[PDB]
Amino acid sequence: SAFITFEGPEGSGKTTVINEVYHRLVKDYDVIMTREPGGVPTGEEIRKIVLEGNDMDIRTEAMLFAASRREHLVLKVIPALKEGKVVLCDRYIDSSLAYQGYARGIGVEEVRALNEFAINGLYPDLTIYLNVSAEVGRERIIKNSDQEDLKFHEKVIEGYQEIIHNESQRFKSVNADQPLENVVEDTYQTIIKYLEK
Amino acid sequence: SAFITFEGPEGSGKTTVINEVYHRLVKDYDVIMTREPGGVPTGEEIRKIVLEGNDMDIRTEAMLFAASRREHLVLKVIPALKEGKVVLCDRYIDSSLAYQGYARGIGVEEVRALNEFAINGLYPDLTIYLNVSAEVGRERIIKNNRLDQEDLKFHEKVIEGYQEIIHNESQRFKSVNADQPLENVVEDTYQTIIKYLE
Ligand SMILES: Cc1cn([C@H]2CCCN(Cc3cccc(Oc4cccc(C(F)(F)F)c4)c3)C2)c(=O)[nH]c1=O
Repeated sequence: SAFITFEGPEGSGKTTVINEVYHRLVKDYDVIMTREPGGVPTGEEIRKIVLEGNDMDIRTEAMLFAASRREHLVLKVIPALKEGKVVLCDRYIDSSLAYQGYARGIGVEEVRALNEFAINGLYPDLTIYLNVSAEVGRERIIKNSDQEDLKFHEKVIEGYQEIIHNESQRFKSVNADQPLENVVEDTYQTIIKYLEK
Repeated sequence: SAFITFEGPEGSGKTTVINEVYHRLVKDYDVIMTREPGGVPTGEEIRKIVLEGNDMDIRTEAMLFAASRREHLVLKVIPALKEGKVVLCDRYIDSSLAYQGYARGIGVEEVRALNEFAINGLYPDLTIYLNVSAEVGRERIIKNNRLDQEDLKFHEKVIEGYQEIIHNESQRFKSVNADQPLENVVEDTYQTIIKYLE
C-alpha cells in the first residue's frame, strides 16, 4: 500500500497532473484517486456547514475542514490502504498549512497542531509538490479562466516553500513551470520510482 | 464583564445550580445564562451531525465540539462580554478535556491543543467545578433504572479526568462540594461567584 498526496498552489496544473497520472497508473497498479471529502456523507455534510456559512470565522472553518478530512480518512482512505491499495489524494495537510496557516495568517504552529489531531499520525508516504513560480501560476490561472488575489497567490507559494524544506524526505518537488506534458511525465516517473522500491 | 463556566460530570446538579445561581445574580448583575451551541445556527448544525452520528470516530467528535465552541464564543459569548455582561456558561473547554481527552482516551494534551486553537486565549475568568463523588452522582443520574457497568465506568473516568485537570491547573478553578444537598451546593456556588464579582 501507499498514501500519495498532491500539493501545489492554483495555476500549478494540479488537476490535469493528478488526472493524467492516475489514468496511467491504473494500468499497472491497484490504485484509487480521491478528492477530499471524496463523497463521504459525514464529510460532505461537515463541508456544507462551512459553504453555507455567513462570514464564518477562519478558525471555525479550519476546524470543520479538519473534521471533514478525518471522516474522509477513517471511512475512505484507511480502509483502501488496509486493502493494500495505492491512494492518490488531491490535497491534504500541506494545503491547510500553506493556505490557512501561512497565507490566511492563522499561524503555522496552530494549523499544524490542528492537522496532527485530525490525521493522528497518518502522514503521506509520498507528497508530490507541483513547484510553480508565482508568475507562471498567475498566467495559467488567467489562461484557464486582482492585486489582493496576486498577493494571496504569492503567500501560498511562500508558505509551500517554508513547508517543503522542513519535511524533505516525504516531499518530491516537480518543476511545474514546464509545459503540462513534462509536468505530467516527471510526476509519473517520480511516483513509479517510489512504487518500484 | 466576567466569563464564568460551570463544570462537572452528570449527577453533579450542574443544571439546577446554574439556573438557581442565575435567578439570584440577575437581581444585581447584567447577567446571561448560555451553553453550547445556544441557538447559534452553525453550532446547531454541528450539534445535529454529532447527534446523528453512528459510532462516530472520537477525534471527529472532538473537532466538532471544538468548532461548536468557537461559533458560540465568537457569536454569543464575546458580544455579551463586550457589552460588559456576566456570562454564565454551562460547560466549556474543561468538558472536552475530561470527556474527549481523558474519558474517551484521546489524550488531555491533544484535546487541549485542539481547544486552544478553538478558544484562541479566551479562558474563563472563573470556573466552578461541581465536585461530586461517583456514588452521589450515580444516585442523582438514576433519579434523572440501575445504570449499566459501561455507564458507571465512563462516569468514574470523567470524574478522574476532572480531578486531573483541577490538580494540574487552578487559578480560575473554584471547587464546590456537590455531595451536599442541592440547596447547599447552590448557596456555596452563589457565594463563590459573588466573592469573585465583588
Ligand atoms: C460541551 C461538551 C459536552 N460533552 C458531553 C457532556 C455530557 C453530555 N454529552 C452528551 C450529549 C448530550 C446532549 C447533547 C449533546 O450534543 C452536543 C452538546 C454540545 C455541543 C455539541 C456540538 F455542537 F458540539 F456538536 C453537541 C451531547 C456531551 C462532551 O463530551 N464534550 C464537550 O465539549
